Amino acid sequence: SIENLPAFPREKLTLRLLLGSGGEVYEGTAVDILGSGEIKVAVKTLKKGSTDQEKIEFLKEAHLMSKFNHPNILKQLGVCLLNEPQYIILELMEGRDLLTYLRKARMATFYGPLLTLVDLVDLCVDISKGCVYLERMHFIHRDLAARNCLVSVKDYTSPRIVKIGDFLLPVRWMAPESLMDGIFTTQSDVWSFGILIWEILTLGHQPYPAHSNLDVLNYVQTGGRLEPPRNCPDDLWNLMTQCWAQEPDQRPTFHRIQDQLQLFRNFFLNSIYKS
Amino acid sequence: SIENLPAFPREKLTLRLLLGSGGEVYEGTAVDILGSGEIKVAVKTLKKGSTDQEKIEFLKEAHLMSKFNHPNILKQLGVCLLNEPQYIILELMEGRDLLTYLRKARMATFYGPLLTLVDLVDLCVDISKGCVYLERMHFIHRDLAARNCLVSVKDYTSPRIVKIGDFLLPVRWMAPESLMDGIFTTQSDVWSFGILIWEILTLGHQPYPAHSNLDVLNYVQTGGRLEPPRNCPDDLWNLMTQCWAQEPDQRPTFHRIQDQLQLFRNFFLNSIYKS
Ligand SMILES: CCn1ncc2c1-c1cnc(N)c(c1)O[C@H](C)c1cc(F)ccc1-c1nn(C)nc1C2
Ligand SMILES: CCn1ncc2c1-c1cnc(N)c(c1)O[C@H](C)c1cc(F)ccc1-c1nn(C)nc1C2
Repeated sequence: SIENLPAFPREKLTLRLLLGSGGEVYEGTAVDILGSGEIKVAVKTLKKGSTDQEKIEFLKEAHLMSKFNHPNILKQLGVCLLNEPQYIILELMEGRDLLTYLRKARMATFYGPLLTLVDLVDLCVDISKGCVYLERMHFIHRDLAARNCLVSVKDYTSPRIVKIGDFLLPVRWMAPESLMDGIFTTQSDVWSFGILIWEILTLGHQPYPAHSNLDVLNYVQTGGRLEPPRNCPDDLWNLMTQCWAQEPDQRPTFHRIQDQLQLFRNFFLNSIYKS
Repeated sequence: SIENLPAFPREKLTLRLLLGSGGEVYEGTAVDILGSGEIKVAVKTLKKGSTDQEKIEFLKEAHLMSKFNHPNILKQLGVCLLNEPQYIILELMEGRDLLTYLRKARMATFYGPLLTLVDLVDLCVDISKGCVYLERMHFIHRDLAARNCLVSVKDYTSPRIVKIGDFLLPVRWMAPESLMDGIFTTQSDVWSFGILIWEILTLGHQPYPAHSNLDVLNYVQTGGRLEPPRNCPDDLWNLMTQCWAQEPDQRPTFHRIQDQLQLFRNFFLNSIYKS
């Protein structure tokens, strides 16, 4: 099994909008990636004259995304690796990163958020499925957070899907074992997924708002956890709580996480119609 | 121009669920109404041995709905008029009446409503279009209220459309001219449409909650109007306010009502993305 990245003619690609740094990241268009015609894409670059190691890391990303193939995992459409800068062509997620999407939903009107409980639960289900896939592909993400997911649509009415991307100490997302001992397992991923669904349920609040970065470890290692989101469904709080069991093997599996979420959703939908 | 109602073989129709009285109203299935196969329908009946006049009114309804043809006006799929009871076959609106749909959205979770401002504005746009059509067809509805509209879907995530149906003193929906003088114009319809969009924006609250039916006329004729909904967008309050101008010709047209609504929506959507 010799791996092969999907090559795409550079001539057909046109950069249009700079998004930021991460090389840099651009929005652009690309011809017949998928008859297809002119379709919009995100382009991750590799800065000219970067370290020899930096070029290897960039190619590691590319390989990972070639292997992955799942609705809730970001698709890599092509690569342009013959010239500098190197291009990784990603499907454009018009909703931007999940953290932004959540915040724009909250701070759009005081009349109320543009995302509802059902919308939010569907976001959690999407990621959980993604996490289940990655687990089955023996992959530990080691940076599960809203900032590292993307949303398909800019608006808040159209059907949407979330996908995991991104293949600094994020102390607020890190399991106690990770901080103290540098341990990173699927179970420590479950800790982070816990924090993520808290992010979703609070529409993109900062975890541990009352604590500096230096105070987070202190607070956690005395059994201090996040405060429940406003009106957070009990069933979802019990899931989050168990994601942050101090003992790693006391945390649920991603299969079970997806079970809980779908079951909760089923229950909630039924309660609507029965009223 | 001789009118013709759409006849549908009675044998193919099967009643399944009673919905209530209004004859009575049923949910059921009907074969090849639209290859189509077995599709679900609502059935309005005419009670056996009812007044000769009652049978004429029933047929008046049928004729009206045959003429009307618009996305935001309820479709009549067929009639079974050869036997008793008489059947008017309506397209099934799984969301039920708008008033119910609104209430189930509010009282589903204290976490927050399952309908957002954008969802609600789209409901107003739908009706306004319907009202514009009926006006162009020289029709005065004379009972515009949430109870008389229907929603396409039961859930609160799937794309939805509202439609006008229903072709007792509803004092809370009635213009001052109507109550005092028995006047009913398109402009008095605009009054009611005002009250309707208040119903939508309050998720199905009762107008004038502090007033008995006997007190409503009193309160209105001294210039007393509804209190603004919580956090109601200013632009929408100004529209509602003008719908309830004491002088009938000081009220806006349905064309203008649709203008305001779409413009407001455009503005609001832009403000989202620009943030
Ligand atoms: C609508 C355009 N857009 N606008 C903002 C962003 C994207 C955006 C949309 N589709 C992508 N495939 C995309 C970004 O890819 C990058 C590499 C990305 C991935 C990720 F998981 C998390 C954040 C980013 C990111 N990096 N910057 C600098 N910005 C963004 C979000
Ligand atoms: C999901 C089933 N369903 N459940 C409730 C209702 C409908 C329903 C759905 N689709 C229809 N075409 C339908 C009712 O027609 C009737 C005549 C109707 C029209 C209307 F404008 C306002 C209320 C009603 C009504 N009359 N009852 C007694 N109930 C309802 C609402």
